[PDB]
Amino acid sequence: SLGTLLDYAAGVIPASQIRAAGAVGAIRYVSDRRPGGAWMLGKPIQLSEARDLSGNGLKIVSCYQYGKGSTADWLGGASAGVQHARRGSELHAAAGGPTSAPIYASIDDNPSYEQYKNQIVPYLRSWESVIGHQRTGVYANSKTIDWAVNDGLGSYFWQHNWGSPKGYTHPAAHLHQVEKRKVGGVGVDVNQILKPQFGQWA
Ligand code: NA
Repeated sequence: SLGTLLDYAAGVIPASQIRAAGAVGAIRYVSDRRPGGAWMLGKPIQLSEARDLSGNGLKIVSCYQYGKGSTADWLGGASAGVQHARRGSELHAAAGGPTSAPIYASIDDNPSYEQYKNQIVPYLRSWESVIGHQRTGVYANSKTIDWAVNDGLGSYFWQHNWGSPKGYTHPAAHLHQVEKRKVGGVGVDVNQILKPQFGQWA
């Protein structure tokens, strides 16, 4: 297998515990904590953590998510896409992330086709206007990935299963969230690597 990556926001996991869990790297946040989100110790990834991961031969992938539910980043369409892309680009660079690496903008939702057309499309076009089509990643279910692919929005795709049919993997996905688990007392999700160039920093 190509391997697995762990994604997490609640803390910083030492490189030796990621290795012990069998993962080859981590998907990490290039976003701020929303007010009251004191538990989000893993937001954003910092310079010392990134050097620790790379120093221990682990892969790093950038992902962006500030809001959630009724504060989902994409609700504000184009203006939100510009503010959030600028912030993610800033934090990716601040943690020593290279411009060759993309940033997975999060659609941590199960949107309707209407919500996709009226809000996610301008949200994602704005991510492309800021960091470019070649650096725009999309974290979303199989339907959203399908709609984005048809509109030519995003170059990297990370499938989540909220709204994805059970057992279906979109052929455009680089990464697939599969799974309820803690690594060193930090809640994590496990992600299968499906394509060899999946947005790793190096
Ligand atoms: Na707006």
